[PDB]
Amino acid sequence: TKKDRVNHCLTICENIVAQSVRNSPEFQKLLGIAMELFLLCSDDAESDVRMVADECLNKVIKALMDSNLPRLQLELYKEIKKNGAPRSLRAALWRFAELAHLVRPQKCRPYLVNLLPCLTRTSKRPEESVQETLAAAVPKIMASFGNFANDNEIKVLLKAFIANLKSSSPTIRRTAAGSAVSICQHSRRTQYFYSWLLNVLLGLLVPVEDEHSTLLILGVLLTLRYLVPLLQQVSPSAEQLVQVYELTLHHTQHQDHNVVTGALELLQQLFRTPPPELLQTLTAVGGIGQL
Repeated sequence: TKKDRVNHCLTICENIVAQSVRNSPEFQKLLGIAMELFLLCSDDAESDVRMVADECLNKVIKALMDSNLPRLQLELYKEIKKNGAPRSLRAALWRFAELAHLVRPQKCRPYLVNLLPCLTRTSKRPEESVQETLAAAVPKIMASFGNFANDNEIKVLLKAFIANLKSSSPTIRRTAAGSAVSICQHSRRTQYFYSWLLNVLLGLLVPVEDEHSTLLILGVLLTLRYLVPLLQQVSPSAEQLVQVYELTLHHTQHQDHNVVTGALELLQQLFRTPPPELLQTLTAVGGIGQL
């Protein structure tokens, strides 16, 4: 049935694209069935089945990217809504992000509301392949839906991703850092959330003397490194920035070389693109003694 499954999907692959009418009521139902079959066929034991299902997954999308994009977005999201197999979810997730920017502004608010639980729920998935897909899907989705989000809604997503900063897996620990920074970058109040994220990240480590998990230290230090370039112009203050610089200097003396190299990377990111308030402090003869 291996050849049957490939041929059957390939049969519906060419059938749906080579069809004169693209708005008949039967076409909408048939497109949904054809869509979900490809996602289902995207997670099969035979590898060649998978490179055929996904190849026709976007071949149908490219052909119908103009006539029936709203229907394709609904079908792609319906797969993400049902948290399923890692290969099928990440197959729908990485395509929904690509077509996210083609949604008209009148439909960007309902999608964001429905997609907020999906982004939080998918962050809990421990697979290192799902996290990699979500690491790329969040910047694309936020860049198209971020401005339609309430101030508390951004806080919900940030708190969900911050909880993954202490994970053992670097892929989970790096996806959380990238997504958290990118969520703030594409929000309405970019400067407000930059300061809001900065104190939250600092509050996770600013009790310097007390013990902190090495996993948490690596997660926060990476998040600051992703946030430093975007701080180059309420808003983050020179007191917050100098606190980050002091946090970096302390952690270069850690025992774990991963922490040492993690903080050292942040230190060079600070010096490559220094925020103007911190740069004035670091260059003044009395720089931090005044503060």
